[PDB]
Amino acid sequence: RQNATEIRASVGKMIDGIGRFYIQMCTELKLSDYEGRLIQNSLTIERMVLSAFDPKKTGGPIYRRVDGKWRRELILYDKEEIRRIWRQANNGDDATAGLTHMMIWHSNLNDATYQRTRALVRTGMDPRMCSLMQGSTLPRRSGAAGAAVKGVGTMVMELIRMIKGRRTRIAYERMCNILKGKFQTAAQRTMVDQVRESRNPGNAEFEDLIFLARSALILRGSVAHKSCLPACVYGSAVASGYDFEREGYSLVGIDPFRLLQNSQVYSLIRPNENPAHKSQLVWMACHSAAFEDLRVSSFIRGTKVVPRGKLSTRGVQIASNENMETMESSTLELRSRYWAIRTRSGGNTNQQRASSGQISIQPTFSVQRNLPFDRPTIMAAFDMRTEIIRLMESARPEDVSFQGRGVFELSDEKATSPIVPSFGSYFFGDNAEEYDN
Amino acid sequence: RQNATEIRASVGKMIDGIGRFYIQMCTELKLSDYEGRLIQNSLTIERMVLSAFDPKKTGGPIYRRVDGKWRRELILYDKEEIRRIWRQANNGDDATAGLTHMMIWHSNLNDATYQRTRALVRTGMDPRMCSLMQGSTLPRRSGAAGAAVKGVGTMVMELIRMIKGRRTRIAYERMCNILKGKFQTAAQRTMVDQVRESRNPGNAEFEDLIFLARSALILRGSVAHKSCLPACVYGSAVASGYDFEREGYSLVGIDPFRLLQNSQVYSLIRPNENPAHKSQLVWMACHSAAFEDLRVSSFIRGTKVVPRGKLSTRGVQIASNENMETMESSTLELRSRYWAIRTRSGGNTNQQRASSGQISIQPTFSVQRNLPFDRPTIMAAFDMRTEIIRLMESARPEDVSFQGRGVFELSDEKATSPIVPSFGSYFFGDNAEEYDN
Amino acid sequence: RQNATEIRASVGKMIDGIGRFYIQMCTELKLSDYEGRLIQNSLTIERMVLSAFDPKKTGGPIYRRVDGKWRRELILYDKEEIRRIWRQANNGDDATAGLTHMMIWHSNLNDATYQRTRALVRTGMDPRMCSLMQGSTLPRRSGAAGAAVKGVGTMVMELIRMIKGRRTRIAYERMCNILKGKFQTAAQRTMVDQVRESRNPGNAEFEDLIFLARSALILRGSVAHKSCLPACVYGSAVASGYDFEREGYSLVGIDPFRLLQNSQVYSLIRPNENPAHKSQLVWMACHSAAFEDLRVSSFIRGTKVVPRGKLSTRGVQIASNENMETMESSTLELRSRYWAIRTRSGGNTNQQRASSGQISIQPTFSVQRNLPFDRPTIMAAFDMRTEIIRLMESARPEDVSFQGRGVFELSDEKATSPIVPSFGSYFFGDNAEEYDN
Ligand SMILES: COc1ccccc1-c1noc(C)c1C(=O)N1CCN(c2cc(NC(=O)c3ccccn3)c([N+](=O)[O-])cc2Cl)CC1
Ligand SMILES: COc1ccccc1-c1noc(C)c1C(=O)N1CCN(c2cc(NC(=O)c3ccccn3)c([N+](=O)[O-])cc2Cl)CC1
Ligand SMILES: COc1ccccc1-c1noc(C)c1C(=O)N1CCN(c2cc(NC(=O)c3ccccn3)c([N+](=O)[O-])cc2Cl)CC1
Repeated sequence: RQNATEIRASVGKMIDGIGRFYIQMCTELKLSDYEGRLIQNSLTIERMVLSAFDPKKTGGPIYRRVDGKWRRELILYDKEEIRRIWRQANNGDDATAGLTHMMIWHSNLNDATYQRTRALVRTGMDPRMCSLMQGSTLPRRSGAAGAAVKGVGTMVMELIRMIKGRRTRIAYERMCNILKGKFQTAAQRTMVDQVRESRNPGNAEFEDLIFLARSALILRGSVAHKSCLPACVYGSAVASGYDFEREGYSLVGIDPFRLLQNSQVYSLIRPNENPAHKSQLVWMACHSAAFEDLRVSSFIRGTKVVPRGKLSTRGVQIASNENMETMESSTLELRSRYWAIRTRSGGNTNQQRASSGQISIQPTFSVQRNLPFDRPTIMAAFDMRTEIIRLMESARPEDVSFQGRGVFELSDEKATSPIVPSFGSYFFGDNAEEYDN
Repeated sequence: RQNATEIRASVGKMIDGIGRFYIQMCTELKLSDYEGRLIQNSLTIERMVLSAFDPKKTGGPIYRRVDGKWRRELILYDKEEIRRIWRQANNGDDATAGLTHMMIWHSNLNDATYQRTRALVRTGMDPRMCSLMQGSTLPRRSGAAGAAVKGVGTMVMELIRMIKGRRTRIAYERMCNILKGKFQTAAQRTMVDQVRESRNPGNAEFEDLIFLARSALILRGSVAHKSCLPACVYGSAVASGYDFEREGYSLVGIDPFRLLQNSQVYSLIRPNENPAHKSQLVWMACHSAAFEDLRVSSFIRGTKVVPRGKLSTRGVQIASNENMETMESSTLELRSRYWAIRTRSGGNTNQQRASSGQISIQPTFSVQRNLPFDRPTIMAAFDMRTEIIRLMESARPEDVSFQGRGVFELSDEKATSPIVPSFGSYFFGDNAEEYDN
Repeated sequence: RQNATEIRASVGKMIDGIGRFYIQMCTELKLSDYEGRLIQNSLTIERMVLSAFDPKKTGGPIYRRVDGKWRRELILYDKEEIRRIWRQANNGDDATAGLTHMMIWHSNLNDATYQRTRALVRTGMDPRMCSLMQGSTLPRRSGAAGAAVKGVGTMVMELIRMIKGRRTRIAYERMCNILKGKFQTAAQRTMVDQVRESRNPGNAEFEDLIFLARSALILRGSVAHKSCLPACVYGSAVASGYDFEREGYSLVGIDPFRLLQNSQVYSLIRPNENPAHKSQLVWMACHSAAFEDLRVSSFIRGTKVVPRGKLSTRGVQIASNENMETMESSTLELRSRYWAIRTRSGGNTNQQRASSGQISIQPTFSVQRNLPFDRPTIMAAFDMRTEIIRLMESARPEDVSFQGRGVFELSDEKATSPIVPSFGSYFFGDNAEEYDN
């Protein structure tokens, strides 16, 4: 209760700083309120402050509504001027947390937009491990929030890139310990110790990490999920009279759903693009939901969340070689029917629950039919690698996680009355090579 | 023909005795016809005669409609008086068969109502073996009818409880021989001999029995299924002018379906309970259908037979600490669209049928699509334990049993025109831990 | 372009010869145009010319409409007279290609009508390998077109029949080389060499061939598919003014679809038979589609192509002991909504594509549900026989073949605008023994 109030205070301070920074940048650039709430403008401004910290100038495309048409202009700012605007919006401090928050939003968007199969094959990883690749476009030396948000496969990928002096060993051991904390079984954690304790890591460590990544498809790791929104949402809220420091804020509770319910974000739309599909993409990004079950996402949103291959849309960002005369703008539908708490858990990994159910029928009636039985489960019952294999063999796609937990009405602020839903799952399952759904 | 007439005669005598006993008890208790046909009253009266044979008094709750409300009263009878009423309703004889018949009805209800996962984990058994647990609430020393009705897993459970002087060996060998007769493959039967022939049975016998139980999920055993109805149904039929001795009776033919079609049973309903769900529960119990494919049960009944976890109902029996002022009564819908012969068979166990079908496609047209193939079947082709494993590996959920046999119209008394149906299967498949359906 | 023109020329010559032959036979027999376009008459005439080449007389049932009824008459022709009529319709030449073309049509019909499970069990083959049995009713010494059209399992079957002097060795090695050319992986081809190089082939070669046949269910071979129509279709087109020599013709392009769109074929219908089901059977035969995915066939045809066990129809040919007074005739619906190029390819066999997708989810929200993952795929990653096993283990029913290729509008003659469809698959999957669909 008091610990939550304290967390909400610091998060609320962070969000307030991003908001004031964005308001300042909008006034500097003389953008209208609508233009300030165009997501492409928000991404440019976010990129500029990140570039300023992460000639000595930074910039990008800024889009204005001029004479009934959308116009693109490349603006340039001194990196030192941007740094001063950020620091002073955050009351003198560097506020690295706000920067990392915007990085995670960018990361969550990239996770929803692009598949990193090229990066995966380069590191010797299965391109089908995408659900483990949360935060893979984040830098290696990210923040505490960045490390928490990164998937098991992202950590594996970064660790193999290390394998392929004194500061290199500390970085290697730190990343092993980050990965270890994500694993929910002792057997997986022990294998990470065996990789961490390796003097001169090589092929044996590579193989162990690939093994661990594949185990995390079934024995999933604890990855944090944070709803991180474009800076324009925070800026527009601060400007309109919302005080994030007095109200507090949460990345995992109702707050971001309530905030999106009271916001209006815009997007540039290419010809032949569906705005609803652009909306779905950004909504998924907003709630870090790229690798979620599409059934869960659909039920929360209230409209079908379709696979990536069914979306009639390209990326949010507009390339510099694209024609602006064919560009239209529309509202992004970023609201939801319900809301749900964002989890750090990877679900159940305990295979010794002595779980109750039914995996066969016994015929009562003399009637022609096939006799259903759960083959893989029945047949499954017949050092650390072999234990992990056995734990994976015990697991079933049917096994239920998050028991008793449900979605909530937007009016249910205290999360008192959970709605447990009656349950195509893979967002990246629909491509020209695989029909995984 | 003559053997069937002889069986129908003895069964008809048994049913007549139960009927006359129940009529007598209803007059003793001064119950109205409606009250006599309340299933909770029937269960109490059934329990009293079973307790009298299986201070020196027996009793239970009897429910009466008094001043527009349902009232509960605890009655007590001398066990000797009940025994005299039972014996004399059965023309002087002990009639142990009628008692066992009522026990099987109770067992079939328990199988439909409760899952015995606690009893299973105590004996070292997988709680998912529930479909093998028919008759598990029956006493070890039941009747011939009780032994026939018991599932493979029930026999395994009882045998492990033995493992955990001269009369103990005979009981052990008898139960091994009961189990052996249920198995349809020689390899399974041989393993039971190896368990039976064991001097000082222990852990090796325990492991063999667990192995055999799991094999019975695929290579299913021959378990008898008997439609055993509450005593009020038999009593109401005898009273109304049906002579079971002259007509004969069958537990596995059309008779019980015809009887339920001409009967009206009632149940106490708690607030917020669906009467149709209470009806489904009792209908399943009546025809020993707890562990049947829900598709088969649905097609016969004519209405959807949903999983236990979807039923808005608790048990039939009302606890002594429940409030009677909130209790209502309603008719139990125990009729069916069709009827079907109850089987003793566990389906096909012969894996050497050289069965015809198709497990892959060959592309004819140059069109983008996935290429379907039956993976587990294709990959499967690459002493007694290993043979059983191999037989289990050969089996498929798609394989058809009871070829040429179908359901029947209620008017089709001779079962001349079988309706073969075009075929969620697990009744206990829908819980907070597993979504098996 | 020039190679295609050359192929179209020779194929067009072949089709023209069959057409002129059939016209001649119709005039000889004094059949009306409608009677000539009855498929049963076409099959008899086709059989007669094949028998004449493959006392010294040949014949069969010819059906005429006489006095409002269908009448059967057994006609007999001198085999030498038929041979002269065929040769002279083909401008003096033997034209063995036209004969083989009619044989393939007969083969494609047999593949759609009958399952050869008896022939399969006699050769030690799995009756479920039917999808590999294209061209199994064709003679061993068929043509070049006959060899190309034969399935992997057909070649295996013929090779085992050889196993069960100098000319026998050449025939054995030729058939091994035919089979080898069908395999798309080097590992499969190498095993065929090891069977071919065997002095005195026996049980070891038998086992290798059974292994190879089963591998072809997953690592499918390159089998040719040719749309071969009843001779009455070609005859009716030539008679109506279509010049196949000037227009050219193709067995794998749009031509046969265009030809069927401009044709009208009839069939004798038994009482209680659905004409639409008779139509489906002949349509499948016409396009060599017995072993295709029923989803692909359905989408092309524009109406549901149901499994064989759902078809209310027997074979096309009428037995000599059947009553003609109950026979009716109807139009065969042999048209299609779309068309598609017939392929020689067996789909993708390359398991090293580093294919992109998703085989698990990572939970974002704290909500009760099961957590989907692709079990067989995840678990799969944990000399020539073992490599083939490993390649089979890598394959998935979800993997996509023929990428970028689609169906076409009947008006799209050049195949410029492919329609890729959004994808019950087995035609022989619905029987009393197996529910494979
Ligand atoms: C209650 O009204 C106000 C409240 C505050 C300020 C102005 C108004 C206000 N003044 O005038 C009108 C009109 C107003 C109004 O109705 N709204 C709608 C809600 N809205 C808003 C709400 C939330 N959060 C929660 O409510 C919440 C509730 C429970 C837990 C966690 N969070 C967040 N957030 O969580 O980020 C962002 C926004 Cl923008 C603020 C404006
Ligand atoms: C044919 O009518 C009678 C028949 C007998 C007694 C009275 C009547 C009768 N007297 O007046 C009316 C009115 C009556 C009447 O129509 N019914 C409905 C059927 N019913 C009934 C039927 C059966 N069985 C079979 O019919 C059967 C048929 C074929 C095989 C196996 N079993 C069972 N049984 O099997 O347990 C219980 C009952 Cl209660 C008896 C009363
Ligand atoms: C364009 O019209 C004619 C054309 C020719 C002869 C007579 C007529 C004609 N004279 O009067 C009328 C009226 C006519 C008419 O409209 N049709 C319909 C089409 N039909 C027909 C078409 C084809 N093939 C293609 O068109 C094709 C197109 C592109 C690639 C491959 N093949 C085939 N074939 O491929 O086997 C069989 C037949 Cl029977 C011939 C008669």
